Amino acid sequence: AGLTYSQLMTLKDAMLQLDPNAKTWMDIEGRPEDPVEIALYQPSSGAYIHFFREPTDLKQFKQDAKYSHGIDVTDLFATQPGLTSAVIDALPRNMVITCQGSDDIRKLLESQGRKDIKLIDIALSKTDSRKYENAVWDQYKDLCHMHTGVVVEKKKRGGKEEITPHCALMDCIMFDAAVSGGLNTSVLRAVLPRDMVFRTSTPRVVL
Ligand SMILES: [Mg+2]
Ligand SMILES: [Zn+2]
Repeated sequence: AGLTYSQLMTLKDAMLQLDPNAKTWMDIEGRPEDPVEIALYQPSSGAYIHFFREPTDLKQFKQDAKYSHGIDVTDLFATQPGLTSAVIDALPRNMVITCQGSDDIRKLLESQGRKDIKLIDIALSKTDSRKYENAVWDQYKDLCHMHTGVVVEKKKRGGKEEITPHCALMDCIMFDAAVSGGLNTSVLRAVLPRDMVFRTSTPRVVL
């Protein structure tokens, strides 16, 4: 039980908001065979696709949560099943996608039968990739609250050290800002409706 026919048609029309000739970044959290967060981003217009997926392998998810995304698995229980395959299905033919480390992105697209999509492998160094990390999280903190856990990294002299969690959306933004040499001035806008990315949406708080 994935997307209904009405959801698929809404997704198809929403994909027209993407400029197939403009630069499109993409990044994922989790392994390509079991992703939990997916983001596509067109900095020219600010349009972005952002959604989540419940993991199949809970054991590997715990490790990815500790060393990468810090997502609580219980926050993914209300995600829309089949949305990953549906979004990749609706991507324009022969689309060019930019990403930092295209290997895992390629495996994901190929598993969905999308070998027509051309990938541009950006190879930013570790220090260059995070040069705008603090600024992007500060400006776009409201766009993703899914990274609640403490993410750690091993240091060569013993013990762990907390790092900023990795977000597939903040990655697209901060990597594009590093390559562009400055943060984009466009106002970001979600392509996917909110009732499509989550099956149950919490209503706005009445104060
Ligand atoms: Mg990546
Ligand atoms: Zn995120």
